[PDB]
Amino acid sequence: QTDPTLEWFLSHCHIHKYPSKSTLIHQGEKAETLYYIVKGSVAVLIKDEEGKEMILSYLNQGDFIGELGLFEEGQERSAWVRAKTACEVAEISYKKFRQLIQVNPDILMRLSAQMARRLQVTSEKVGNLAFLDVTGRIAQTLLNLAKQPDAMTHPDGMQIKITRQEIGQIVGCSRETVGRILKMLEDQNLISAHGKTIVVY
Amino acid sequence: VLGKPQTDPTLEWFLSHCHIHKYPSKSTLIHQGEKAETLYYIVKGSVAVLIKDEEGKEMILSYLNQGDFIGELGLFEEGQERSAWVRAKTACEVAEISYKKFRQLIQVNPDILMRLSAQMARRLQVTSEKVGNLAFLDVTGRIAQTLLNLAKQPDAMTHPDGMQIKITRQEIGQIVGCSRETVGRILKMLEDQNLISAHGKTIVVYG
Ligand SMILES: Nc1ncnc2c1ncn2[C@@H]1O[C@@H]2COP(=O)(O)O[C@H]2[C@H]1O
Ligand SMILES: Nc1ncnc2c1ncn2[C@@H]1O[C@@H]2COP(=O)(O)O[C@H]2[C@H]1O
Ligand SMILES: Nc1ncnc2c1ncn2[C@@H]1O[C@@H]2COP(=O)(O)O[C@H]2[C@H]1O
Repeated sequence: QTDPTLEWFLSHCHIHKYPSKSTLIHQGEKAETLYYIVKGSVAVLIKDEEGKEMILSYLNQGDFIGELGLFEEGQERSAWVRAKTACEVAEISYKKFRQLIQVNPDILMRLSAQMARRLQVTSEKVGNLAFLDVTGRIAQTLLNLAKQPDAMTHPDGMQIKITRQEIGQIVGCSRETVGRILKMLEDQNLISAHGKTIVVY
Repeated sequence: VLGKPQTDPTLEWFLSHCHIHKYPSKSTLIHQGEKAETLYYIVKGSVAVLIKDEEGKEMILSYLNQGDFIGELGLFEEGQERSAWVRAKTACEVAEISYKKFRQLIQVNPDILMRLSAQMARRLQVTSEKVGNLAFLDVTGRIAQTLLNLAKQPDAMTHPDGMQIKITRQEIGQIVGCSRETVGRILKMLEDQNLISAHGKTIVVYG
């Protein structure tokens, strides 16, 4: 939930609300502010020259955002961050945050812990993209999804609400191809798809 | 008069609490899967951080050099395992310290944590870029883009037909995550398409 250290930090921040689908951070912007999700979830994405989008990660309540430019001035935001649901996010200037670190470094410890987890997760993603064919990547994804907090249940494993587009942004493939692969998987008796709902055996 | 610190005082302080050892090229410093309880710091040399598929095909997540911390990912939560193998690329001199001791140092001077965090931030930026490239390019494009980027490094040699780089098929394979044989077939194709010239471990990237 929360504690006095986190609340001490938050009392130094201004809270802003972001409707679902609104962009909090744009790639290329000058990085001078740190964010903290008090409520809601977001998606972190990068793009290709022709507009193809790839989702690097989903982040939720309790997660810091916009932290990558904190340790060196003059850096640009490394990706776009968009609200997945309605969000309430705390924000504070890098300058003010660095001053807080000196008062109580524990706040930096908490931020660093999340960066470490993100590097582990992103590195696993590199491996999947390099060693698994699109079919195996989709297979693996239909699992990592049952890990998210928004994940639900079902007698035969668990149910999730994911679209072809969302899957494609995660594995690096068109909606069309994702559709063909999903059909093969349920043909291989691995899953059961019903609209935007899927059953993971 | 007593002299000034040969190098950064905070770094020397940190290193005085570590134990340092020498590792010959090709030696494995960190094995993927081991329980993580210690932090490393490269005093001299360079290493390769790598992962492998079920059959042993290798991919380098990153090269790390003098001044870089290693084995830091298990520091913020106990019970974790090493996320990848770390193998010496050249002869290395590496410092090691327990997470327990490092945490005590952090309490004394938070600056040492700031320094480590700065590196984790940079690694996340670089690794995220790699994810994009792997998602947006097929095997041919990954190799073509890797050659182009190598041609843009300061160590790349100017050539009358473009830029000249020196790298083996094995190293290229390790960067893109494919076999030496695959690199061979694709380099031959790129050459037939008059995009590059290959002669041994010397490649000319046409401009
Ligand atoms: N290699 C890729 N090929 C096709 N689409 C990709 C790739 N990498 C990422 N994508 C994105 O994945 C998205 C999912 O569905 P769309 O076809 O609507 O649009 C897609 C692209 O923007
Ligand atoms: N691989 C990743 N995993 C999780 N979050 C990321 C990743 N890459 C970028 N981000 C977030 O995207 C944010 C947008 O701008 P910053 O680079 O300032 O800080 C970034 C990180 O918080
Ligand atoms: N993507 C990456 N970029 C740079 N270094 C990495 C990456 N992934 C893992 N490492 C290093 O590999 C080390 C081996 O074990 P740890 O997980 O303890 O700490 C790790 C990091 O120091």
